[PDB]
Amino acid sequence: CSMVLDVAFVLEGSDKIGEADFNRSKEFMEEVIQRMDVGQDSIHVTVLQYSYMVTVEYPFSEAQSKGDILQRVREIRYQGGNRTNTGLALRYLSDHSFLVSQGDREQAPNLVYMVTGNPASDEIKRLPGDIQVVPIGVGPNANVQELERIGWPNAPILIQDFETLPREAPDLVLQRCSSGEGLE
Ligand SMILES: [Ca+2]
Repeated sequence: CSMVLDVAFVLEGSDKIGEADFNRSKEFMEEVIQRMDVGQDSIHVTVLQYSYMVTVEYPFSEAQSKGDILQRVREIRYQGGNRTNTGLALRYLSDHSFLVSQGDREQAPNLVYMVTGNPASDEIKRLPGDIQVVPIGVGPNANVQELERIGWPNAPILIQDFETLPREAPDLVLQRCSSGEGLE
């Protein structure tokens, strides 16, 4: 995927995810960022981790070089929160992450890859259409219909488990990134 795109990665870092699976989410995300043409004139990356609260791990406003992002990604500490505050994470995207004041490029399309393995603990609202969310529902505990609603028009990328996530999802994520749509 090589394009002007403001990509958000939203990783659930809840206790229900656990550090191991979150590290797999990180590794998936790293792989995606690695595959993506991340650069100042191309793909911009914001990284959010959420559980109880949302951490902007990397805002769009910070240096948009693959190296800087990937290194901050490696530095992302699993928060292990007791909630899956997906709605809050989504609100961060709409009301923070994708604000021009936070480094969002107004003319760049907005794409969110939200890795979640659990139902939202909180109220979820489908984001304004200008923020495209591709929910990555990982594991059997993903609330798929919730993800479908959050995701619309994007079909959730359903991954059987977090072990498979870094293996299978990057391809799907980058396909989605490049084409603007999910497969079939
Ligand atoms: Ca944008």
